[PDB]
Amino acid sequence: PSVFLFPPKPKDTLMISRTPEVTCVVVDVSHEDPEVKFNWYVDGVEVHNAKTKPREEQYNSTYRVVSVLTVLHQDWLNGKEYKCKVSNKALPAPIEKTISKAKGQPREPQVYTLPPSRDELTKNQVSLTCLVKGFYPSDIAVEWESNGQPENNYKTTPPVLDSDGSFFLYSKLTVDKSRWQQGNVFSCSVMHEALHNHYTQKSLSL
Amino acid sequence: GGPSVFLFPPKPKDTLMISRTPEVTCVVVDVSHEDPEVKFNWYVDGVEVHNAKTKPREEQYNSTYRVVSVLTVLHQDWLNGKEYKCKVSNKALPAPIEKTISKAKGQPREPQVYTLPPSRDELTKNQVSLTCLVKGFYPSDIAVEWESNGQPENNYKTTPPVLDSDGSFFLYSKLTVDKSRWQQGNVFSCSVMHEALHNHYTQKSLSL
Ligand SMILES: *[C@@H]1O[C@H](CO[C@H]2O[C@@H](C)[C@@H](O)[C@@H](O)[C@@H]2O)[C@@H](O[C@@H]2O[C@H](CO)[C@@H](O[C@@H]3O[C@H](CO[C@H]4O[C@H](CO)[C@@H](O)[C@H](O)[C@@H]4O[C@@H]4O[C@H](CO)[C@@H](O[C@@H]5O[C@H](CO)[C@H](O)[C@H](O)[C@H]5O)[C@H](O)[C@H]4NC(C)=O)[C@@H](O)[C@H](O[C@H]4O[C@H](CO)[C@@H](O)[C@H](O)[C@@H]4O[C@@H]4O[C@H](CO)[C@@H](O[C@@H]5O[C@H](CO)[C@H](O)[C@H](O)[C@H]5O)[C@H](O)[C@H]4NC(C)=O)[C@@H]3O)[C@H](O)[C@H]2NC(C)=O)[C@H](O)[C@H]1NC(C)=O
Ligand SMILES: *[C@@H]1O[C@H](CO)[C@@H](O[C@@H]2O[C@H](CO)[C@@H](O[C@@H]3O[C@H](CO[C@H]4O[C@H](CO)[C@@H](O)[C@H](O)[C@@H]4O[C@@H]4O[C@H](CO)[C@@H](O[C@@H]5O[C@H](CO)[C@H](O)[C@H](O)[C@H]5O)[C@H](O)[C@H]4NC(C)=O)[C@@H](O)[C@H](O[C@H]4O[C@H](CO)[C@@H](O)[C@H](O)[C@@H]4O[C@@H]4O[C@H](CO)[C@@H](O)[C@H](O)[C@H]4NC(C)=O)[C@@H]3O)[C@H](O)[C@H]2NC(C)=O)[C@H](O)[C@H]1NC(C)=O
Repeated sequence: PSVFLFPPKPKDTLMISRTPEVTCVVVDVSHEDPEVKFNWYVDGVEVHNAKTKPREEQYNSTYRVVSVLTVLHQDWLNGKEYKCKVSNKALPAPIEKTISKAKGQPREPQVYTLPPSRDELTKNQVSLTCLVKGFYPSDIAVEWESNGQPENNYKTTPPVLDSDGSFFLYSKLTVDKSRWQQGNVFSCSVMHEALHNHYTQKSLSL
Repeated sequence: GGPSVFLFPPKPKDTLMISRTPEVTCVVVDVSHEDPEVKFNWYVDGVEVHNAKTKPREEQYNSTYRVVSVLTVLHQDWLNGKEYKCKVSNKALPAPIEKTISKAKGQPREPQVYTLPPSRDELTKNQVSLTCLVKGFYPSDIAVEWESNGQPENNYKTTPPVLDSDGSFFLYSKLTVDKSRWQQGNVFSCSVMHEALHNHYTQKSLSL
């Protein structure tokens, strides 16, 4: 029996609208000892409002059981630690896992917008670049828009650890060269805890 | 039941420069204090091959000692896709654990290299970001470097490759230079090394 503990998604902790959760998943649970005991703690004080799902049988004849603790937004951003303790009778002792926001002082991302190389204009598609740098921690959401509407043809790199201990990434939006030269305003949205209202945008045109 | 293999490929740059030495490596971990002995056989497209060297034992903190074997490989062998087979043989092991590895399969494709200067908005900073976009390349093994007046720049960080919707890959490299260095108008270049380039190498320069 092994335990995996998963944090909330970056966006869910940054908007009060949404519901951030920590997810504790136990896999390889026996038929012969199928009962699973979860305890949850916050900064080590036990907490009692987690909602655990009925054990679900897998095709390799093991159970998987999931317990979900709803996390208040400001506890997570205030750095609190979430411990899932898993008990089952096949185990020498309870397994414990702990997750929290990465420790360190938050740092505000700089968002900078970057049109295609001159040399790229010969192509039928063009690459709109959004650099986001100098952020901490690395939890961040990045989206592209034009005229209030999502652009869906973009890819974003993972966060990369910079030499100052902060993080950067690039997001690349690919558009038709027509749309670019029409034209035309493109918007890179960025949400992060160290930004006011946890949101900024930066737009891009010819 | 006891220990386990991990089996890593050559560095991309070593496969593409005929003067570097590309190596296939095999880190064993969690090794025996009972029947501690280890062996290795190594196959290249079925055919066993003896020109490989086992690095003597390394130590460890938490017990159990590593046992690597590092086989050198032909440039051309690797780039043609031959398989590299790390056949282990530990006694306290129900059977001889195996791992195999080769370059990713598929038509190589040439990277397109673009160079993007700092945003206006960053120009009010004591540091500035020179951006090298590399896109459209396949396989994802690639080396990216930066230089000025034929000297290497240290202060860059490069993104891992990301799968694009093409089924090709892209990455960005960020070079950080003092704003004075960019305003006086020096020349900086992003070097890119990849299979599908001519001579395995192109450069793209960036200035104002
Ligand atoms: C039997 O069966 C079962 C199953 O089955 C299945 O499948 C297949 C196989 C078939 O069978 C079918 O039929 C079915 O389906 C099994 O089970 C299994 O197990 C395993 C083990 O073996 C596991 O694995 C794991 O995984 C993970 C991940 O996971 C995830 O993903 C995946 C893949 O992709 C998926 O699938 C899953 O599901 C998951 O998912 C997730 O989930 C969650 C929950 O839900 C989510 O979240 C959530 O969400 C929601 C919404 O929706 C919301 O949002 C909330 O809020 C949240 O919370 C998410 O999202 C998801 N995702 C997705 C979908 O995508 C991984 O991770 C792991 O890994 C790890 O570990 C390992 C060991 O094992 C190692 O080696 C590796 O390496 C890793 O490591 C790591 O690394 C990292 C990086 O960095 C790190 O990080 C870290 O963190 C920490 C904290 O703690 C620290 O601090 C540091 O610093 C940092 O950095 C980490 O940590 C490390 N380490 C560790 C230890 O962790 C693993 O792999 C799986 O998963 C399972 N599955 C399932 C399904 O569950 C069994 O196995 C069988 N049997 C036998 C006999 O075996
Ligand atoms: C007691 O002591 C130890 C404490 O540290 C500890 O020993 C550890 O064992 C762990 C296994 O439980 C092991 O974890 C693995 O990590 C693998 C990554 O390996 C690199 O990264 C580490 C740092 O991140 C390094 O420490 C490793 O040494 C290794 O670094 C690479 O090493 C080679 C050396 O040859 C090097 O290549 C060569 O370099 C030279 C010159 O330097 C030349 O370039 C040569 O030409 C070149 O060949 C690399 O450059 C170097 N990289 C560096 C430094 O960054 C990782 O492979 C494992 O992950 C896979 O398996 C796990 C489960 O086993 C999967 O869950 C996981 O997703 C990965 O597997 C995926 O799926 C398939 C297999 O499952 C497979 O098909 C895929 O490959 C893969 N697919 C994916 C990911 O999509 C694993 O995490 C840990 O590193 C060990 N530590 C050390 C120091 O070796 C021990 O655990 C302790 N005892 C305990 C806990 O009881």
